[PDB]
Amino acid sequence: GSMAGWQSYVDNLMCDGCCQEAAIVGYCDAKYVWAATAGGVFQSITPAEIDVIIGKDREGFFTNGLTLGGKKCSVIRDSLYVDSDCTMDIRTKSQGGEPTYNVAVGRAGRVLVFVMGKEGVHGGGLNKKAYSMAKYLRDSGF
Repeated sequence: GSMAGWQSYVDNLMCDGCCQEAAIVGYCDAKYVWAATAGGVFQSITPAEIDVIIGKDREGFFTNGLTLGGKKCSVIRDSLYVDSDCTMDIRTKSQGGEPTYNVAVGRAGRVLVFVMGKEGVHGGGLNKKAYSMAKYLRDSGF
């Protein structure tokens, strides 16, 4: 695996149709953004934010929301540590009154996949995409 490689990979999502941004984000010994699509909020994800995503407390975020690149979000459901699934579904908060966007997270062995839907893109299909990407990346050693 290569970093120009990782940029190409995440850039695929901007040809997909589903999505307005994507990122690959390490969560173990390289806990930072590996690659993110240009001009989004995911490029700004921090270690503190990653810690919340992967954290042991998997209920507090239902009351308090969480941020991603400092953007406020709500957690819709969490199966990140359910071995057959390894996803979470998130929604950005607005505004007042701007559009909201759905976010799917998939967890591989050492990286996280984040994708953000375009306007009106439902969470289900995003979830499947993140699930599939996670699996593919696991298969590749990540």
